[PDB]
Amino acid sequence: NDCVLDVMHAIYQQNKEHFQDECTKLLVGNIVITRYNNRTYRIDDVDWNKTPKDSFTMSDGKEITFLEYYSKNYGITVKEEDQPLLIHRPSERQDNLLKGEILLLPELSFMT
Amino acid sequence: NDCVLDVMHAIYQQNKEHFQDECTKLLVGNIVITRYNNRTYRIDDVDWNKTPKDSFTMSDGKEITFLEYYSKNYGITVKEEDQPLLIHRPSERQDNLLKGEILLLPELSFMT
Repeated sequence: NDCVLDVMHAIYQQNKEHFQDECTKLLVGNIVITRYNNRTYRIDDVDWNKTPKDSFTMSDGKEITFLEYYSKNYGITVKEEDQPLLIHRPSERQDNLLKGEILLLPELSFMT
Repeated sequence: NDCVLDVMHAIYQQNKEHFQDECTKLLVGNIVITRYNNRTYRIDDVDWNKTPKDSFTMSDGKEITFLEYYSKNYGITVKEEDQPLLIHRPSERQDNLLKGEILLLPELSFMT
């Protein structure tokens, strides 16, 4: 009775979740080094909904894509424009938002 | 020592294979009905490398995308342009290529 594509979408969705939950389990906790900046950071999560194509707001509100950010700042051309972002959450970020989240590219990050 | 994106690609690849091998197991063997043509066919495989955006060659060699095919022939607008194709292989196709493979869209196919 059902549409093949709908059946396929449901199987896809279960497998996507498995993959994302497998990556996070494996990566969350580790520290990475930037080849250009040689600075270290802990991986606290993965933003599966963000990509280097996306923009972030600077201090005065100016928007820049991560592609434009890495090219203008380091002379780095990001090859994989569809990769997710690695999140590093700071230790004094809210009260009852006091600090923003740090965002690294898997392409420029090295395990250890 | 490794790049996070490379590690992620390897996990992605294992999960993609699992998904594709799960879909094929579930679908191969079943017969589907086209809402526009009301004709039936057995699913013999799934072409994961083809999409409705892709083209097929007609008898005299004229190329047409499946998008243009369904719109010009049935007045059907294909909504999901990234879906794979369902394969139906015929029973007198080669000797020692005598017949081509049949190709259906999951979006226009109904299980039974």
